[PDB]
Amino acid sequence: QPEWQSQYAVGLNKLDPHTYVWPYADASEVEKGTFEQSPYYMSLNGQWKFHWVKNPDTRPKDFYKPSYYTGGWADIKVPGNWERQGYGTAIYVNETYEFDDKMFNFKKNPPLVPYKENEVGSYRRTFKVPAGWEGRRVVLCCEGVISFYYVWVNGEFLGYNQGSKTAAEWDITDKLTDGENTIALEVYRWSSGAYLECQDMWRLSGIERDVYLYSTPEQYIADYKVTSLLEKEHYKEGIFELEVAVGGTTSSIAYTLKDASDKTVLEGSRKNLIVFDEQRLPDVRRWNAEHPELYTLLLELKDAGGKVTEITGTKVGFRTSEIKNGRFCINGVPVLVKGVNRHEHSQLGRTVSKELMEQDIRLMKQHNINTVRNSHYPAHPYWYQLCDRYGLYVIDEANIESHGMGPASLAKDSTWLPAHIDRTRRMYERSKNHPSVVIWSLGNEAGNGINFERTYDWLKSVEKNRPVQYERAEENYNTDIYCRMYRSVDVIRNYVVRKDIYRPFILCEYLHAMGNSCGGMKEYWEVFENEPMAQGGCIWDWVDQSFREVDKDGKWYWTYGGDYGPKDVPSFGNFCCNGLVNAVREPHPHLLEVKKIYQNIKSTLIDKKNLTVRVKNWFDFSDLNEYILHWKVTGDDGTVLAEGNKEVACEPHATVELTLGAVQLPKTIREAYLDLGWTRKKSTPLVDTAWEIAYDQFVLPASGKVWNGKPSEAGKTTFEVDENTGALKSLCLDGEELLASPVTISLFRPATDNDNRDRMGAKLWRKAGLHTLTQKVVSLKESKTSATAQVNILNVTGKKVGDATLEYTLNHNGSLKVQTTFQPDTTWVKSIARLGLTFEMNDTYGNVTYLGRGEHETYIDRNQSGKIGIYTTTPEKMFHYYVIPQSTGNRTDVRWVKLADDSGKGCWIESDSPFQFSALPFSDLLLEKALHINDLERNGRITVHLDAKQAGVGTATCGPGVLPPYLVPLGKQTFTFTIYPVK
Amino acid sequence: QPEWQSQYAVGLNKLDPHTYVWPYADASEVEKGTFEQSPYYMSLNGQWKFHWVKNPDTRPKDFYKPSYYTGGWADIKVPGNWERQGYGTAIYVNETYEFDDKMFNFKKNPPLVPYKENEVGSYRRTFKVPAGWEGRRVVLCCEGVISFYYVWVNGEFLGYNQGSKTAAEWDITDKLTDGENTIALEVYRWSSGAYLECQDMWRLSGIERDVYLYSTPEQYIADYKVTSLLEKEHYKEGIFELEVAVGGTTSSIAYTLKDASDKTVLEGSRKNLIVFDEQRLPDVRRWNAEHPELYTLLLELKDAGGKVTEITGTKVGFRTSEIKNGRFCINGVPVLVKGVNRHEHSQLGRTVSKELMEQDIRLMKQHNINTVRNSHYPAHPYWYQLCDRYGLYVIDEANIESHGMGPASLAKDSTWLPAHIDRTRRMYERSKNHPSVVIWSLGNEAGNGINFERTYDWLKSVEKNRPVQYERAEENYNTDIYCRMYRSVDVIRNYVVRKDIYRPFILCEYLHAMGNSCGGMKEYWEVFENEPMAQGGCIWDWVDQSFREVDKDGKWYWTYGGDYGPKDVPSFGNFCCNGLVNAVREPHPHLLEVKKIYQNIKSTLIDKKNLTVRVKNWFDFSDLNEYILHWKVTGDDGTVLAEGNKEVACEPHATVELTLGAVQLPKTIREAYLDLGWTRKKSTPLVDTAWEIAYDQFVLPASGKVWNGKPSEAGKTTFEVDENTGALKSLCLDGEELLASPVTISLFRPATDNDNRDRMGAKLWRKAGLHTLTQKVVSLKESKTSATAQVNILNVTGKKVGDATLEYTLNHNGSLKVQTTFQPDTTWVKSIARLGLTFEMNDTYGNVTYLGRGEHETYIDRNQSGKIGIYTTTPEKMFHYYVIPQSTGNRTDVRWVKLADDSGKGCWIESDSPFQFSALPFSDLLLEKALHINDLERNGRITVHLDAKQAGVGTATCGPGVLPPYLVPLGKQTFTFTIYPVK
Ligand SMILES: [K+]
Ligand SMILES: [K+]
Repeated sequence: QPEWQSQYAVGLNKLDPHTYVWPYADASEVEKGTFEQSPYYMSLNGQWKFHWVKNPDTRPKDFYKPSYYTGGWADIKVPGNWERQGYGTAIYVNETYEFDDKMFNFKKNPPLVPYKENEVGSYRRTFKVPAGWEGRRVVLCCEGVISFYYVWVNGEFLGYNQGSKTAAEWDITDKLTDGENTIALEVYRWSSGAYLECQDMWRLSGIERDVYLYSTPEQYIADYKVTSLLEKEHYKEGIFELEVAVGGTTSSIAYTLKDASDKTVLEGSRKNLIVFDEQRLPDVRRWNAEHPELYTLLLELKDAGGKVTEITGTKVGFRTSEIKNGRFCINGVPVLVKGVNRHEHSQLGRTVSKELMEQDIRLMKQHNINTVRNSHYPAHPYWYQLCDRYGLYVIDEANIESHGMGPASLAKDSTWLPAHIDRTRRMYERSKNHPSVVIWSLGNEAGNGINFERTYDWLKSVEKNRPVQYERAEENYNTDIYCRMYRSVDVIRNYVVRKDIYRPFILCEYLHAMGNSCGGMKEYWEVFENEPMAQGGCIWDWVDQSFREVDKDGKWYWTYGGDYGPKDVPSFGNFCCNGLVNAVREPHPHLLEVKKIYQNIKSTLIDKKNLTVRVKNWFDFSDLNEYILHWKVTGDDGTVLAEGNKEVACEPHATVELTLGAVQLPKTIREAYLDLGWTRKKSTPLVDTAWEIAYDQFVLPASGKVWNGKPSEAGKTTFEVDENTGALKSLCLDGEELLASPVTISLFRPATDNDNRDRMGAKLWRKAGLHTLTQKVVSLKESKTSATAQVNILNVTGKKVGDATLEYTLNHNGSLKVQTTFQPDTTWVKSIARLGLTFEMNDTYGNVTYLGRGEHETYIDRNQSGKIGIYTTTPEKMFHYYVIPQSTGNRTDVRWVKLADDSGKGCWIESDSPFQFSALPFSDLLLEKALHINDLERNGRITVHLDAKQAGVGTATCGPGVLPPYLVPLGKQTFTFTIYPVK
Repeated sequence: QPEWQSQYAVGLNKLDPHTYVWPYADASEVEKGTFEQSPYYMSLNGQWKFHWVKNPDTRPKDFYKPSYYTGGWADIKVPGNWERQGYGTAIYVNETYEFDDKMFNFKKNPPLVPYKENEVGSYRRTFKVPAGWEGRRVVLCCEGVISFYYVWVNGEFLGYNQGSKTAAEWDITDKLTDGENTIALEVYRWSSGAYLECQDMWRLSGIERDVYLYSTPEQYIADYKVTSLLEKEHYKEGIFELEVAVGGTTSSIAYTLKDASDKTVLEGSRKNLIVFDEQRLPDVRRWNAEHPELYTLLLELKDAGGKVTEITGTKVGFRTSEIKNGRFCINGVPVLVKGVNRHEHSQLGRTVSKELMEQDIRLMKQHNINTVRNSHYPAHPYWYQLCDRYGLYVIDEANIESHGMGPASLAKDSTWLPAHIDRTRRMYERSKNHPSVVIWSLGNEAGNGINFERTYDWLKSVEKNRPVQYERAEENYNTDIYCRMYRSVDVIRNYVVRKDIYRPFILCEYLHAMGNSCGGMKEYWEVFENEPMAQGGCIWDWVDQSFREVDKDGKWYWTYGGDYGPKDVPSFGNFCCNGLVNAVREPHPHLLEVKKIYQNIKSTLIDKKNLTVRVKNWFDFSDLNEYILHWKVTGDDGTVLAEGNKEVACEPHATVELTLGAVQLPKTIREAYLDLGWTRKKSTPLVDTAWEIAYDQFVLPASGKVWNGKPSEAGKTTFEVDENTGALKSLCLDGEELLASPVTISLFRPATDNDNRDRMGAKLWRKAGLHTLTQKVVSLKESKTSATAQVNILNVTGKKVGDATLEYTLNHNGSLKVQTTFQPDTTWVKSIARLGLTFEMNDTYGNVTYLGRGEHETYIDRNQSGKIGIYTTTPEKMFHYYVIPQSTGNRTDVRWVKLADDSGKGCWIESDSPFQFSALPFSDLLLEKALHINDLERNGRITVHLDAKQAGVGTATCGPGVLPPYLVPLGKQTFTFTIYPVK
């Protein structure tokens, strides 16, 4: 019955969507984009009277009349979802509608949403019109509100809106009065629009973005279209065109384009839809992600007497974006799209501050991302100004996702066209003059059909200079870019070798970054970096969508689906957390991998004797003469043998060779590493000149027989093997025990999020009972200084998981060799997570030192990043707080590892080749069992894992699982570890 | 054992307490006091790593070493008590120590606080030294932290501090390094200092005020003493003296005193404790609360080459403060101290923003308060800058209150002298140059003894130009002002008529403003305004100390003692809420009374025929020629008969007569009101020219027989009396019922907070069972159009509370007269709350209109404020949300009241003299029962009360209960109401 139950009720009395035309005070203000400090702007953000009900019948219907008294109401902060200020229920669900549930007495039935279970938040505040605004036109702007609202000013109805992610505006000039004014919005949690707002995110309510007033003369700048292109022959001369829509009602409109040095470079004047003259800048400064060169465009209306009545403006970037000869190109250069999807998220909900937005782009740039896709809705206006300013390509996207709904698709019901086209026009209008926006996207998981054909058609008709994509379009005409998402390496290869294609393969979403993830990233990039027509894609995604809480003991933790509300509250668990960073922008390990693979200066060692390196310049518009190579050779002892700085010139996409020189490795050193690091000669305000923007390490075998790390005999070793399990049950040094538990064979790791979906993952492990192993002795032979045990490896059901031979040999050294031979019964063991030994030490042994890949967590299918070296750390520092606790803390390519107390007591452990290890504060049982961070408890011991083999992590939570070279072999295998007690 | 278990461990390595000597960039910065934007200042506020334990043994001891890893810790906002960010437990107790309780396994035992139950919050963050600070001296400043902390920088111990309300500072210059610095504070909830921090407030923890760094040259301004007095002969020539302490190590120190027009008026130069020359300003601009005239003092160190190396400064106010001929005088004029006590409080705890502080002083000034007492601790530095700027006298007070502890007093244990004198020096040093500070106070509920004798002695030795008071001193020498608090009108009169006294009586705390309160305020002021030597006092207090929460249905409410923690958590209930405003600075009714009695222009009607008024000018330094009188005569119909503006000259403290002129009242009008209102000719930035700063109304009897409000016969009335109760059980108008319940006699009101302590209050009422009354018919006589019932009034125990005669008479009018005669059995009924009728109407009758004192809640002993007039309102608007729900909504001096639906249906009710009424959304049972606002539920009806008599509210929660003229008489009484149905 009411408006928010209709898919047509998308607005009433709003202004036509347009570009932001904030009136500024001063051309100098226009260059800074500093419009909020304008005398013609007034925020309505702040504290507002607020009221909440479940059931629109029980609401205070008359709260919008100035006479209705709201003094006994609470305040609520605006902007900010009300779920994060103590009201109602935050719900996370995924491919479903949270309201399509029994808790709400409703089955989904578009365009209808629940009625009696629907929620109303009534907002009201008062305000004074600034004195200086006398006789001016005043516009009310609400930057975004979810889901549907009525709005009143002074008790006069303005109208209503659906569409939560772009501004709605009303001209409220004739509704204002003297003295105290009031403003009211009545906000519904659900309307028909929610069916198009079924994004993979928190389902939240209320006023999400700024609410404000701005004021213009009776005659104003209503809109304007900026064209700043390059000629398509050499891409060197700028093309400048400008149209200005003047609204209302002798006078002139004039523009001035100025360069970074405030010098005027183009300028026009006319005495309503004014079309200025086409103009040309030769040898113009061009815009792109690496050199975001900008101009400032000032637009002024003038009195019949030549006085300035209004000034507005925007940054201008001369640049082109196109699909050329089937490849996506910026300024005539086909580029690799190294990007990420970004959702808007903070502890306040959908509401993101300027500092958090700046944090976002600062970290992105620091980790070699060059493009961002706006996860299924346009973003806060300020995000685009950041991208123009610091250089990111934006793939902007209409707020349209009806995942919850083939033949019943909302893409094919023409009665939803008005909603679709409204959402699309609004996305286009507000951002059309940003150079940072390179691609328009039509929506997300909303199906294909006539609605997206009209959307595509319309968009193409007004936009000639940006590609338009749509992922659900697949190969149909209505998409300019083949977006297909989460495809496997093979599927990309099936595509690019076809001869009847004309569109680049660019992954809209790929490499699902959920929990301990982003395995197989190297393999994707071997393809992109070699296929002229798979140009990369956008990682899913940037930031975990989580909320930090604190339990009754002061233990903090991350929340996700099911965590707020009653017991059977709709919920898709932790699947909203998929980020390269945690919710407060602290990076996850896998993000360091992304910085490594996304780097723009890649190198190989081409000649070991001269140390000659081939350097490939993956930049699109930067010469390597902007950077400085630092190189150095270092021995396993941590002694720099040769170091230098170097300066190479090399053009984008070109390669270049560089000889470093032979370097004499001593005979006492066992191996050496050649490290290459690159930094910039000039800072940006985001990256200083000490920040390592690309690196590479290469292993140099040397002649030493022993690790300069090997300790010397440190007293008298004893040990004991268990009659029953065959496990090493004791190891002393002059009587002092070193083990807090026996050494046994482990085959299992507490599931990562991926492990839980992986075809070869924890589903198999837990079902074979690998997380519950015991050893039984079949035969045990002992001498004074050695032992050989043949054991059965059983799960808790008693089933034999495999056969093993455990060989303990005390060396004349005092070191103990442990050589293990294991073979799983591959008749019913289809997978193992790892192959190695595990044991506990008392938690005083927290000084961990190792020679291995570091300083951060790496896995065999995620370890291009990091550098082999000597590193100091602790089990507390190694444990990474993934939203659900899972395996963490792995080190790869390990030569040796030490665990010691501060007193110096401990052991130094080596193998016969590079191994993997971890050492964590929490046991495996506990870590597997914990569902939230605060569930973790310490038991006085650390758990050490020594692995000959452990699986990669892959990305199975969505898309490819661990690739085959990274699975753990099931053949008979033998691996050995040698423990050297120390003092 | 550890430092915080000792009362001597008050600091280590701190700088000597001093005045704030922030280095500014610019003399222009110095005038604005804008030091936070200085290049030599850097905030450390923001997000910090945080960790919390119960039990100092279980804490992360090494968190202060740069090597200790805190990446898996949460963040916490600084500043702000941690209890308000999800940690530990907020506790409110009063004259007790929260730790002296069984929950904490501890009995109070100074100087020891609990050990295993004590709480540790470890805070750490990193920071970069600004580049420009190379070679500069750097100071760390923590403006306040509760209770005891250790602090480290870069792993170097700085020292520790006790004393939560003034800054601690360390010179950290040699502890800084290149790159990332770290800072650590380890904060304890309790130390020995807590025994002196037993204020009536929330017991809270952590970093409460700003933490920051400032930077000076090796040679700096360490301190300085400003003297700006007036000659004690005419108080017209300014006396200026300045001492500057220069620390560290050719150079000159120079000052310039400048007036509001940046013109230099005094200035010196010298080539370390520099004493400048005594100087004199004739006809200087003088400082006081009404005209806070200021000068700006700039102090500059200069190079041997005359270059500026450091600039600092402060505002200067030429003014004197003294006890002259036994009276407190500002600038030779004895003033009335109209003030309030202020605690620091927001939703963050003890932490108060600039906007909230400005809100505080803005409302205070708007309600004619001229002085503020700092409730038992010095305040945030910025508070003093507000008082200098806008004009408030400050009574500043050392952070010393050991209420929890006669002969065992901490005032008499000399081992606590170091704590006492430390707390006192610190209060003195930081504020000595503020003109707004007029009185120093020694502490609060801490007893008298040798410690306060040394404190008093010391203070007197360094301070010659401000009185020093101490409330627990009583009449002993160590107090310059007789502060005795909460004394009755009589006790003040016993004092001021003594001839052996030499000290003014100034109430340190009086008129406890808890719940529905501030009764008897007129009577206090009749005394102050007539006793040259009782000069007023400070209301307790300014702001409720409450926290707003939201329950599971979106119902907000205020919290108080017992509301956080387990069940038997220490608690003194709602006694922390005693304010003239609620916690978010919305005023309580009683605050409008304070504006009325504190007003500075008081008037009486001296001649009714000419309308001649006597005007008394209670200002101390303002002529009435700064104001504008608006006057007007108005008839009970709401028709202005005469109005005008007037301009009078009258000197402070002098009186003046003013004839308004005779005015002809029509013969149709029954009474007229003469309203006088005053406004200022010139705005301050706090009070515009439309704000009514003082008013007065006078009643003018006229000849009309009827209220121009009386309706005309509106159809056919019927009614019904109950066979059993004698109650009016029905009243219809053409068949339509008007009552939702019977009309019965009420004697009780849901207890106010005062009612619950009052000698004549709810203790008596509830014990006589007055809240549970029934009527039983003794005899009932009926005719067609009238009824007479003799009833017994019984409590629920069946005991006869009194006898009543109920007389119902239907008038030829259709109006029903109800005449009630009641007499309580004064053998065991010692008190009644009111005498009147009560009944319910369905809640559609929400349109209330009345001719009475309004627009706000008044009681017979709190009704000097407001104006009789015609007012529109609703039961929802009438209900005031006192922290615990209690009686509210009373109107006094009522001629008639109407209750109608929007359709216009209802009744118009009059009496035979002024009565009282209320009409509320919640029943009395429910209102009495509710302990928190969200407990209140609506039942579909409003409760109307028509009172012939109701008690005052008094101030018994602390101090005098309802005064005798305001008690409800227990004699036989007869009162009548006439109900006129309307359509
Ligand atoms: K887990
Ligand atoms: K109550």
